[PDB]
Amino acid sequence: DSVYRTRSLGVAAEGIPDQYADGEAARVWQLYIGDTRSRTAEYKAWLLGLLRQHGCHRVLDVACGTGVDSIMLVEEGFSVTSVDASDKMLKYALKERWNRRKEPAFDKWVIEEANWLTLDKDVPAGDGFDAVICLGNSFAHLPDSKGDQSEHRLALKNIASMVRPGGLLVIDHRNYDYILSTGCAPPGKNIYYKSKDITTSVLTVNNKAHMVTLDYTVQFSKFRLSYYPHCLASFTELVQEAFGGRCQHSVLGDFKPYRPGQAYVPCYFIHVLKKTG
Amino acid sequence: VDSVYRTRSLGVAAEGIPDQYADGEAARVWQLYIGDTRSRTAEYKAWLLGLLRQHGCHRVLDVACGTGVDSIMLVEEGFSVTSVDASDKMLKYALKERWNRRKEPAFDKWVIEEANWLTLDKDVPAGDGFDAVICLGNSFAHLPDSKGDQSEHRLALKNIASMVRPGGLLVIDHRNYDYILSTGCAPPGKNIYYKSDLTKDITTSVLTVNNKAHMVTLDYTVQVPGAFSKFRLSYYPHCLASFTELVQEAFGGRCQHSVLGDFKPYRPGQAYVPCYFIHVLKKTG
Amino acid sequence: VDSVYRTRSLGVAAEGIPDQYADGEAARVWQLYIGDTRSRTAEYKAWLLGLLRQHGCHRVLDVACGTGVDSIMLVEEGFSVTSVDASDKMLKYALKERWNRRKEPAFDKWVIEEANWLTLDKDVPAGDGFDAVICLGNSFAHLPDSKGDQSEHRLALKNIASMVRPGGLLVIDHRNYDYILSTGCAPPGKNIYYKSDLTKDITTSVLTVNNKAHMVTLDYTVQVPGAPGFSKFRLSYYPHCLASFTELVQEAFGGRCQHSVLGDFKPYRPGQAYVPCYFIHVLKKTG
Amino acid sequence: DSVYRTRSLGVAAEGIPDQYADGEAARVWQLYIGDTRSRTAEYKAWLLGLLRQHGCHRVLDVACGTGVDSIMLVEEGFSVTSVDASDKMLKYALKERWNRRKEPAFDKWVIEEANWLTLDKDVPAGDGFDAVICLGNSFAHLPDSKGDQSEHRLALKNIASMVRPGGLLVIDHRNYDYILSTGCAPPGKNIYYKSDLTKDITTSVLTVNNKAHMVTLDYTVQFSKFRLSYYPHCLASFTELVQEAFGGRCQHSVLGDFKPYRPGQAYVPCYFIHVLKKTG
Ligand SMILES: [Ca+2]
Ligand SMILES: [Ca+2]
Repeated sequence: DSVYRTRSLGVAAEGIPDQYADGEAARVWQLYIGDTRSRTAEYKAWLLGLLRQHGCHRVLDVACGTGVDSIMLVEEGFSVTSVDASDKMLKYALKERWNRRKEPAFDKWVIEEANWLTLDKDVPAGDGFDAVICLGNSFAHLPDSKGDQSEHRLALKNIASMVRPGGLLVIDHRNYDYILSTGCAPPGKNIYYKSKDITTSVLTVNNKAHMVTLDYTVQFSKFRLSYYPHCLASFTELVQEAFGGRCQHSVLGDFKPYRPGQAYVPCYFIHVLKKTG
Repeated sequence: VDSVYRTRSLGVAAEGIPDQYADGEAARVWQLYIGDTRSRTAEYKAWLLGLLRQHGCHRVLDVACGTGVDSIMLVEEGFSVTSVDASDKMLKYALKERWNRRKEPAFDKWVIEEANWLTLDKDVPAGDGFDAVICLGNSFAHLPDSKGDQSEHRLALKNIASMVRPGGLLVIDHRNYDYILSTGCAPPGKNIYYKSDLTKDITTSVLTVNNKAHMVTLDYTVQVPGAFSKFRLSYYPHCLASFTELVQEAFGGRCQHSVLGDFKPYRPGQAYVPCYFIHVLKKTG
Repeated sequence: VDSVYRTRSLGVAAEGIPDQYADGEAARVWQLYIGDTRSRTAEYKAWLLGLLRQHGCHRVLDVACGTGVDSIMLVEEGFSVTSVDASDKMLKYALKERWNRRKEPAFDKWVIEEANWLTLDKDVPAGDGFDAVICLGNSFAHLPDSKGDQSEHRLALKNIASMVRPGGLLVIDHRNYDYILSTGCAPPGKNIYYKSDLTKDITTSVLTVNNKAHMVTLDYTVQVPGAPGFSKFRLSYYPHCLASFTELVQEAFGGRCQHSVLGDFKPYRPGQAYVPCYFIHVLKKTG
Repeated sequence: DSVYRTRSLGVAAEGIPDQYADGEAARVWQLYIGDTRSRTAEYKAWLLGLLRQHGCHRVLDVACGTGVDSIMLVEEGFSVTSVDASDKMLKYALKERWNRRKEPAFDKWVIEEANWLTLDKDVPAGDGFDAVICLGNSFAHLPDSKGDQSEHRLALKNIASMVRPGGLLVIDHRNYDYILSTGCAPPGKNIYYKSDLTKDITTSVLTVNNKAHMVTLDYTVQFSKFRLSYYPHCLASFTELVQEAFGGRCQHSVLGDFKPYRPGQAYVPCYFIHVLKKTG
């Protein structure tokens, strides 16, 4: 009295699209990742300068995605190594690299699949990179299965070990302290890109935030993604213990330095930590 | 009111986390499977190169590219190759291979794109036509007959045949489903397409609706290297007579048709029961 | 981290709201179906009453009670009836009927309870035994063979047979699956068990595994009364072949029985021209 | 590339258990509804007394369930008509009536299936009842599909139309204002029935755009677990919701665990029982 499937989950076959690849939600989501490849001048400006003032040439993007950020760094003469756990995501970055393969810069761009929970064996780095970047509020995608945030610790741990001694780590996340408080996603302010009907859902388990779900809509169909609502306080100690303390933490609020008490409400918090030992 | 809640929509990815069901046990054994199939027998290679040279083909379209095995061989032998597949999961391996051999001139000229038989006419720039179109590995049988009138089969064949230039060649095969349907079991492991250095056990399920064979589901039980698991795939059981009619009709009859049984010419009623039927069609013009 | 979230667990109910999938389109068509089946043909009734009287049966156990149609007939004809089924959804209609006719002395004495063939021994108080045990309407074929060795079938039949007192009777039937398996189609609408005043169109699916028939799925397309609308529901069965079943039911008695088989209420002779839609096995327990 | 099912959802077959009726969750859930069929003395005391002081004899239980509440009223001489949308729930009520069928009182007990959203056509009352009861926080089981609480309005409206002019309507709900604030629903903090089963309850609150939308409860017992969801009604909104069901022609009144509720009061009730007396 069960249900028989035509083909095992995760199995592909020549000649037919992979499972759910042509679904309604997938289509809308396609437009989303596609109509966001266009970053903001301010962001690009902040990022380029930030890495300069630290003497960084070898960059590791651990949340590669479609490689929009990584592509910029390649064009700017950086030595880029892009990684992600999502092959569906990587497909776009790899397609871009092949198209611009004639440009010596792109031919040297390294794109590989890796998972934060096994980033150590998946990516042989040895010494470390001058900078490890994880932007776009991607870390929050990693949920908490066991409920003790053990996976969060392992993820940040491995992401940190990738930063060479005296190296820089730029990891961000949305402002969930404010989302949990208002139960809504901040205004449609154009900060990270110039790209909607977003329903926000907060799930609390025993009064402790556990997950934030977003239902993106466009006109007749929609798609959703869930996030672990990291709060500035806990995240600040979370990323620091990833190093053990040997670092110089700093927090930005939409690119400008964040000042506890400050009147302005940031949309995102960018943590810049400079590894020491 | 019962209802299924989702953390993320089906088919949606997010940076930093493995896709939908990429790490399930089934998917893992299957990956070992495609890993042990990346090799062709010498007999197969010689037959395919022989057929192509025999007709003087140069521009070849591989519509069931898959991981690229056949396409790579053709690239190495100096043909002009365009490989296409509807599965991104499998195309991934072909693209990876092309990138690693990016420096070899012939590989820098290897065209690989996503395309669906059902919308081939638009997914790929045709008009010109290819000297030869190949669809091997019993790939066509992966397409189900959802509507029940085989309309999708006809639309796929038609589009595939419209990629063949006048006087061009079409090579397409399928397992011998007449034998499977009559004995209810896939023939015992032999497969002369590739050398399987990994033992297998196939459980065969045949679904017949109103007495018409509709689907054949295969449960492949692979012997995991030092550690037994399995994965499942389904096929439309195309029979010789019906397929013969189907592929000719996709040319409007404007073609020369012949069929091989495991690389050798096939004669109706012959004692030797082939595991694969290969239809070779020479388009009139 | 993909995972399905639920509002309520499967199989759980809550007052004030309809159960799981009680109002779906399939469940609604299916309900119309059982409603148009609540009637037997005169020929079926005469045959069943005739058989029971012919062996002087008084205490009857209907192990596939369903909505209770056959049971109700027996209650009315004066038999001592105990009706049992494993499906609460179907037992609901039999219980409703008994309650409405509760004033009639015979119905107040009609026993209806929940019981599973697999645990029949404990679900119902036996020991004594019943004069006749009936399992009709091709109900037995609903039990699948999950394990693949028919152990469930053997367990169910043995439990069903143990309800038959020595010298007692067991009547159990099944559709003609030999025909279905060889033609791949259920026979064209006739069904001599009941009068179907509702048009149907049956699509037949046969699943064979390693060449052994394993399941037959029937999609019933019912013509919804005014909507000339068409909807359908699906149900599966274990394709029991005559020879196999014959062996199976006798072994449920350890061979201690007299066996005969009818083809649509008439004696069946292997090789006869008439191909029956149903096979009814009638066994007289030795003791 | 989809999934073929053996049988259609909601379709039963003689000889085999209905779908999911034998699952792990269904079992644990069975114990839950069974080890609660034993109400509290304070509750009974309260209920019986309440209906007496109003001159009620014909009672309609619109959230019948396993019939525990109705059974009590039948034993007390009330003319009872029990109704519920859940056939799996009614099964227990019906089985109890049949076993006590020999007692005249139970022979007159009417148990039928009806849905709040169609209570008008499902149940022909015409005149009405002296009292309509919906306790055990059952109304909260009705979710809000369209998101505008229209179903809630229709449900309460039909339930109210069942109360005869000058009649009584006793409807309740847990204290969600407090559960939303603490994010937890005290496991065992009942008042209607003293639970004798060990339970570990995990509370999940789901907020959609900062507006409470649903509370989910994961009941665990010893290794197995099941869950149910509720629409978290707040005293304020519910209070206007039940009143607009009549239109305002009634005398609202609120209790907190049987004792009258006084806004400001220090005691935090577990349940709020709204006793409205229809006028026009
Ligand atoms: Ca056949
Ligand atoms: Ca039936």
